[PDB]
Amino acid sequence: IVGGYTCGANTVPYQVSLNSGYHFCGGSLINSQWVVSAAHCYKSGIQVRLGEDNINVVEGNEQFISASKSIVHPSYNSNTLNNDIMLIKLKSAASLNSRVASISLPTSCASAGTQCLISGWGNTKSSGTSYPDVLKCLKAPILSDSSCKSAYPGQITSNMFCAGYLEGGKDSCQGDSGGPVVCSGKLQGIVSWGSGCAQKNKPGVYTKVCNYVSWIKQTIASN
Ligand SMILES: NCCc1c[nH]c2ccc(Cl)cc12
Ligand SMILES: [Ca+2]
Repeated sequence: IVGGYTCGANTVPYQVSLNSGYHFCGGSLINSQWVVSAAHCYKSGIQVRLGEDNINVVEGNEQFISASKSIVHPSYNSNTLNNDIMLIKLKSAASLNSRVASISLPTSCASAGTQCLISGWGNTKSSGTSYPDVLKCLKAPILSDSSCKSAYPGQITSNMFCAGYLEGGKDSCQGDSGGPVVCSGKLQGIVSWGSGCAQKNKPGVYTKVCNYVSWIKQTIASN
């Protein structure tokens, strides 16, 4: 996250870190046994880390649970990042508490102008590199589909939305991939892609979770 703030330990209790020996992506806990992330985060040998603040120090609220199964959306296109969504099933159910909690799926798509919270352990610099150890937060609005299409001509599908600031300076970034965009207490987005980070007229692009609720629920019911 570029231009964000330190969330505070366990203030984003649905945030997960996907670990393959190191943090490589975020995700969101959607019930005691399932995580949603970006399909571009797919790899084998995922450990889900819940209750994290400092990903390099055991602080006491962590749950580390191996993935038993990953399900990439059947229509994920790695070239266009259309349908950039994946489900991860945990080997055992998380213990839910004030610091480890699921985030509700939306019943409705959020409108442009809606304020959202984006969070992650990604790069904090738009140029060069500095990876924070503790979770970073950004409040950003959802942008109109027209401003999103103008920023990324020919690249925005109906499964994507833009959020952030056209002036630049505040954005999700490398390592934030897969993480949550929460709006009005619902999961609305997944950190998916952009042209760099925090660049003028290049807002972040997010997977539009409200389009996937049917697929998520039916997949969870059967797996
Ligand atoms: N808002 C940008 C979000 C994003 C997701 N994965 C990335 C990889 C590299 C860079 Cl530079 C940026 C990103
Ligand atoms: Ca920790």
